[PDB]
Amino acid sequence: MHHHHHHSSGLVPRGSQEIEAKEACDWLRAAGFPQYAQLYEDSQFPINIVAVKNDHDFLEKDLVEPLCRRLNTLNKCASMK
Repeated sequence: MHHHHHHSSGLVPRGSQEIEAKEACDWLRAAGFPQYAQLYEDSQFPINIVAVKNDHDFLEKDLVEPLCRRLNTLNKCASMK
């Protein structure tokens, strides 16, 4: 394994954040946790995410990961700048 071995990944958030936002909240309900989204409308989205994914979200680990994506996504768009 030569030193020329790695896996980089760019980042393009600022853009689809719009469609991602509406989905993020509309996804939490489809994922099985409509309790979270309910916060979006309240704007209480930005908060200790990590402590949240643990707080309630405990069903399926594959459902915990994406949960950090939407929350982390809206948590930014929920700032209304």
